[PDB]
Amino acid sequence: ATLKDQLIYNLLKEEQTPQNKITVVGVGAVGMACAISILMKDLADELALVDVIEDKLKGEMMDLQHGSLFLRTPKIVSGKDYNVTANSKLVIITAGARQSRLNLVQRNVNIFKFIIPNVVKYSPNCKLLIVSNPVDILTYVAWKISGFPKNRVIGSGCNLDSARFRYLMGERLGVHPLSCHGWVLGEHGDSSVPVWSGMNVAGVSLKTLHPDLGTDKDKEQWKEVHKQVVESAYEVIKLKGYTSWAIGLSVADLAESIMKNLRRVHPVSTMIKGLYGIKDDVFLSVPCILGQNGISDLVKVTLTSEEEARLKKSADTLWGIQKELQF
Amino acid sequence: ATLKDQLIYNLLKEEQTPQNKITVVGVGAVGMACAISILMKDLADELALVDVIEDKLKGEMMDLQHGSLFLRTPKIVSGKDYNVTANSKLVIITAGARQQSRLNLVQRNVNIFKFIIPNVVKYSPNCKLLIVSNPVDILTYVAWKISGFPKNRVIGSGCNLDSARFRYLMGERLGVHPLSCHGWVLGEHGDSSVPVWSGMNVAGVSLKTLHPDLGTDKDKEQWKEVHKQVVESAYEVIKLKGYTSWAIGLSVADLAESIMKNLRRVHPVSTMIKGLYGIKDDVFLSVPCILGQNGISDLVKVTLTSEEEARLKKSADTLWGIQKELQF
Amino acid sequence: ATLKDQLIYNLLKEEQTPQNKITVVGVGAVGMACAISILMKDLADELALVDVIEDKLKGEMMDLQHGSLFLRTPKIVSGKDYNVTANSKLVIITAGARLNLVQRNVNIFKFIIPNVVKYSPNCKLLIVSNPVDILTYVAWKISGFPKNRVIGSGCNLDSARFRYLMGERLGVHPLSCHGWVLGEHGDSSVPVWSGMNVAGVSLKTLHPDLGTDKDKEQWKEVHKQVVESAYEVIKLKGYTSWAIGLSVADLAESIMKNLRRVHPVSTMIKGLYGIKDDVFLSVPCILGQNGISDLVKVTLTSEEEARLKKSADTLWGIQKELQF
Amino acid sequence: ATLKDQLIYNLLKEEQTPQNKITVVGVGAVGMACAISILMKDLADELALVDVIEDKLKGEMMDLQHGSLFLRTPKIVSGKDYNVTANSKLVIITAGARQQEGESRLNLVQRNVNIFKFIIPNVVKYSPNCKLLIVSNPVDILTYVAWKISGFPKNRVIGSGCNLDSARFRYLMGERLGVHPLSCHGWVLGEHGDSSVPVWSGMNVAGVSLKTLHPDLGTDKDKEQWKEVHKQVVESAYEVIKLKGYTSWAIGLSVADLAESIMKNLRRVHPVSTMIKGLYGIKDDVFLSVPCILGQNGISDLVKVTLTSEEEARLKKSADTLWGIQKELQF
Ligand SMILES: NC(=O)C1=CN([C@@H]2O[C@H](COP(=O)(O)OP(=O)(O)OC[C@H]3O[C@@H](n4cnc5c(N)ncnc54)[C@H](O)[C@@H]3O)[C@@H](O)[C@H]2O)C=CC1
Ligand SMILES: NC(=O)C1=CN([C@@H]2O[C@H](COP(=O)(O)OP(=O)(O)OC[C@H]3O[C@@H](n4cnc5c(N)ncnc54)[C@H](O)[C@@H]3O)[C@@H](O)[C@H]2O)C=CC1
Ligand SMILES: NC(=O)C1=CN([C@@H]2O[C@H](COP(=O)(O)OP(=O)(O)OC[C@H]3O[C@@H](n4cnc5c(N)ncnc54)[C@H](O)[C@@H]3O)[C@@H](O)[C@H]2O)C=CC1
Ligand SMILES: NC(=O)C1=CN([C@@H]2O[C@H](COP(=O)(O)OP(=O)(O)OC[C@H]3O[C@@H](n4cnc5c(N)ncnc54)[C@H](O)[C@@H]3O)[C@@H](O)[C@H]2O)C=CC1
Ligand SMILES: O=C1O[C@]2(CCc3ccccc32)CC(O)=C1Sc1ccccc1Cl
Repeated sequence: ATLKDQLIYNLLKEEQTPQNKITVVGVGAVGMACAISILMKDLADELALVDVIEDKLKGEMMDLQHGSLFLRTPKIVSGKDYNVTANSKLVIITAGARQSRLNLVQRNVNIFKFIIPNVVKYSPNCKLLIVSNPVDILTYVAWKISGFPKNRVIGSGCNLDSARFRYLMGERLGVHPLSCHGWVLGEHGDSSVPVWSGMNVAGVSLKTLHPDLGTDKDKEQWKEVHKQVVESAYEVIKLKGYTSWAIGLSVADLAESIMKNLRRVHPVSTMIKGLYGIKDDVFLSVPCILGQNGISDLVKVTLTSEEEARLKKSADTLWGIQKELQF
Repeated sequence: ATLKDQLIYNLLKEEQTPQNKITVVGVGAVGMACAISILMKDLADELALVDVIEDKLKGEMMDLQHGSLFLRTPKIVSGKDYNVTANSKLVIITAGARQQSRLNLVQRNVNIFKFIIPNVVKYSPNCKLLIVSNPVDILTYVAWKISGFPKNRVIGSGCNLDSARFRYLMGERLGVHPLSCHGWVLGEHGDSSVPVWSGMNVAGVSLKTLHPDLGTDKDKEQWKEVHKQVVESAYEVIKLKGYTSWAIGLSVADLAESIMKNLRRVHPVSTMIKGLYGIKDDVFLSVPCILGQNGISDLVKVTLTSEEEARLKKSADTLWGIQKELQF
Repeated sequence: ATLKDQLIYNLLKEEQTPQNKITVVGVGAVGMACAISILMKDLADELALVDVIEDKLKGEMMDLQHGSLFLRTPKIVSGKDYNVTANSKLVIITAGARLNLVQRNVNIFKFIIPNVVKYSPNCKLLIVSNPVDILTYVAWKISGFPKNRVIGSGCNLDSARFRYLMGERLGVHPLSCHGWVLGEHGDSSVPVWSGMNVAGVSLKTLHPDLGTDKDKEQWKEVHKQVVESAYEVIKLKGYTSWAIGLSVADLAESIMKNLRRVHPVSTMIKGLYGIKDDVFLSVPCILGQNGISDLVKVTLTSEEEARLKKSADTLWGIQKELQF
Repeated sequence: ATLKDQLIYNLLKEEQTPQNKITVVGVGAVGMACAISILMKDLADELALVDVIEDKLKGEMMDLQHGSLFLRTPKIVSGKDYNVTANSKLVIITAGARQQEGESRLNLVQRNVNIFKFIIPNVVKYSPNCKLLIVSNPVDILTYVAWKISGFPKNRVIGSGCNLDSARFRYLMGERLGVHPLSCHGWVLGEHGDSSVPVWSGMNVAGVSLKTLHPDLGTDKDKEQWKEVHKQVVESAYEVIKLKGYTSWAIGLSVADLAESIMKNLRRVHPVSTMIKGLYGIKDDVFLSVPCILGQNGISDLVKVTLTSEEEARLKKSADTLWGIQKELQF
């Protein structure tokens, strides 16, 4: 017999559906950062990568595979064909077209019209995590095309924005970001909302201590912290050409909550119809409880009139683009 | 009174000297893969990054800082000046020209090291140096020569990755996790490495004993191709994606783990091998080394076949021929 | 509207089942060591504890629950009733007393195993209770499970102790010290000298007296120290707990994560080494999501084979008289 | 030539002083749960255990050591002699006196002082720059005692205080709200035990204040009786004691979380016991739990929580009581 048969006696060839599988779609900088972070946090028992550039895809797969001795994810697969993604619990979408606003979103619609039905065909029960920008519109697109219930379509939304905010808050106060609490909500990008009323260390509200916090009268101009959050991508892109590591870590944190059913609260993009006077089918970031069935619950943050008006404006602008899209 | 001062009462401002600081020199694809892997393994209380391309260096630093909420490394710094590297326990050198002859690669990397190593030694006189830049066996010798450090504190990444690839391919053939598939690739990193067939085993069961033709031309199952693929796999990845990063980053982070936590695990890394295998020259090659907080404290003396010994000797001869002409 | 409703808008409520549930049966020193080790390795989304002492059981559950902020296991439950164990992927049996011992632990298993099978029909069973090789056989017979899903902790800890002791002698971390103790867990275990190595260098080839009474360094006494270790620890602190907990958690990891790592655990060895009886002994097994999918056929000396066969004859002698 | 020397060539015979060493004093149920948790979190390159019962001590060491293959802490040592503790970064004290029934509270504390008169000077002799983490009860008073005996600056003397109390509170809150305790924020401060103070104003999920949504929160007229959450926090230990005989696992995990912040210099905020003179009208040398920034120098900073009048009066009454006991102690 073979050396394998001389060395190993088989009790059963009988294999099983992979039980904790993750797919990442897109193997650019963002997708590969998501992949390595997922691998180093031992979240999946099988990882699949899909992209349309076949050589790059195979090379990235192989490079990860060659690290297998130092990982605990025993199977890594890839291919242009979505059959490699079958029975994924979670599918992370990072592919898309990069930038006209309506035309750009329509180009990503046409891309998602190929990707999403493929994903659904092979993992009809998966959760979808949309990272591709503009994430709030593209989470809607994914939801529309998939037919999935709202709970199973999640946008990375303001998760990273909020992490950057807490990083920056930590530097100002000299405290680890883990102990600096603060939420950036709404539309990911220039119109996101820093919720001053919820910023705290050890349950001590900064706004109560410093009533002018986040206003034009603030002697310390904490508004600049939010400006830095919305500028951060630009600044990093100007310096290294793209952003990758921070988004990969933040996405892995979201995957952890879903795959381990933790029901931690994260600021991610979900369908907000019914809240803040919004009546259109639009997705925006609010704090959501994340777990095994995706977004089961959301936190009803108390917002001021101005903060609600900002979320409503974003919603109006997003709906205006969305009604003009062709599915 | 500022918000910070209303919120927080300071007890003292004293000291602040990093206890488990790691520096990565060179923030190319390799250096950054090393950095992310080290960060996600919680090996350091401070990570410093150094490079000559200041915009890229700053951008990478910022990108890592922006993920601090998800990490347990509270301080990440960078700069072109080596003062950012002060008091490092471990300095990882992943700086150099990225290749694509091998002699011209030596030429330029020796010049870069002539600048880098004195600066590293100035600010971290007590560090361990881990050399990844290629050709790693030569550049490990070079870093040793320049630094003046004792042998134990100058470590080349050597065949650690070659071995990890071998174990992955073995595990694929056998349907066993690479952790349970043992085998060692030693000697000169890359094209001339040597697989030690006699040590290949699962659960202490020697494959060579079961299958006497293993590694020879008579082998009907062509296990020699597994080592051949360790070489061919690498060039294949370069053809497909243009470089390799993740596997080398993970391998380097494993070495950093053994050193930082003083584990005294055995790794095939590149060390000063004068006194073994008839080798009488100051050559660095990979053998199994015990790694801990003093770097390479001991090495294992592997019994090699005549053929295996002759391949290590030929490498040592070649390397010394190159090294003996170097001008410091 | 309650405070909860004021704070949280529900999208949907239907209850889900755990994806990675582990049950630990018996909350003595061993059970709880396994449970804390399993919790700190983030292997489970639900942990179930079962025992017959209701006060102690509730107390241990609560004590773990109070640490939840520091863990990644969102639900910990306990109960005398096996309904709390339903849908388990892995069930670890540590219940029983620390001829006489076997019979007492068999009667316990006549109650435990059917209840386990009833609520988690597709689980892997990991038997830790002693004598582990016999009670693994008992679990298999009673359960009706195929043999890949009935696993004894076996010599996994014996081999871990051996590698610790080898590592102390050589000044090398046990991770890089390789050596296997096989066969019957306890007094009659077999140290496989031919497989002992560092970096693939055979100690036996380097030191031909290795394992014999002629050995001036008395490496044979390293195996004796393994056999006597539990006795020495039990003498000092009254029981052993931590090492077994950590070794059980390592097995759990390989199973839950489908790693296909090789571990020396107790499996049906009929058909190997001339053994004809339905006896379980430790050999290196590939462990994954179907339990033991494969085993490594270690090449043993004629002496080593005779030892395994003698253990098999002795175990069957006990097993044949057992009343199910 | 020994087998070892035939197999291994030695470049240098070692040995560095330990670099990330932790000592646990007391190998009872609490000390050992601290030890296992510290080991499974890879916080130390060397762990020392010290206690006076030599047999039990040796047995616990050997049992841990037999799990070495599964750990990443290469040196585990123990001894009755404190020379095994030399050069520890962090020394965790869990040793103490068991209460006798009917005993005055002063009397119990004094018996613990008598134990600390042996332990603390031994700790200081062999690790004079360490951080001391006091776990032994009553923790707030015994942290004061360790401070006085050691002569250490206050930043290096830390009581485990209300770290566990707050974690229980967040566990209970999370069960009520259907949210992981990591995302349920709330602080129990002051004196560990029956007189702790639940700071209702800081209780929140995602920055949304429960007190602002539900003004009755924590009061007697609250129809959801949220004050019972804090009642369960204060009675948790008693109920676990009654049920299983003692508590261990929760305190082990909480101490390991404190050790992580100190050893990795994280500057995370924890409610631990610190010398609080000069706050809340407290004018005595007493230790109470407030949110503290923990790192490699121990407590570098504290958070100044805005308290209500009744909250402030509760801390002051604790300080007065603690002080009244402390000024009677014989050092
Ligand atoms: N919402 C958020 O928080 C953030 C989102 N992103 C998103 O992640 C995306 C990825 O950016 P990078 O990785 O830097 O780009 P990149 O240029 O490094 O790589 C993107 C990859 O996507 C692939 N791709 C394009 N269309 C595809 C299709 N139909 N199917 C499969 N693969 C396809 C390309 O072949 C390319 O390799 C960005 O376009 C952005 O939209 C990035 C950062 C933050
Ligand atoms: N031995 C091994 O297993 C492996 C070795 N390598 C080696 O690592 C090195 C880097 O590879 P890549 O990251 O792809 O190269 P890269 O071109 O992607 O980046 C290398 C970095 O070195 C920097 N650098 C140049 N001179 C410097 C100086 N004086 N100080 C500090 N930084 C300086 C460059 O600015 C650049 O950012 C190469 O020598 C490569 O052969 C790479 C993979 C595996
Ligand atoms: N195979 C191995 O490597 C090792 C095995 N062990 C074995 O583990 C077993 C338990 O050891 P310890 O935890 O120290 O004993 P212990 O007495 O501390 O705990 C045993 C528990 O089993 C419970 N129990 C009894 N009947 C039960 C039933 N019908 N259902 C559920 N629970 C029941 C008891 O109430 C008790 O809580 C013993 O057989 C011991 O020999 C111990 C160490 C290593
Ligand atoms: N602050 C907190 O949250 C908690 C504190 N604790 C405290 O931890 C301590 C230990 O509790 P357990 O481990 O359950 O009690 P235990 O009695 O089981 O263990 C305490 C150990 O202290 C030792 N000891 C006594 N005098 C000593 C000396 N001079 N040197 C060294 N060791 C000495 C004993 O030999 C014993 O092994 C108690 O004092 C208790 O008050 C316990 C639970 C929670
Ligand atoms: O896999 C690798 O990537 C290498 C090959 C050349 C190159 C260029 C950019 C980044 C990385 C790499 C460096 C290396 O040494 C290795 S390892 C190797 C190389 C050649 C033959 C065998 C091996 Cl194991």
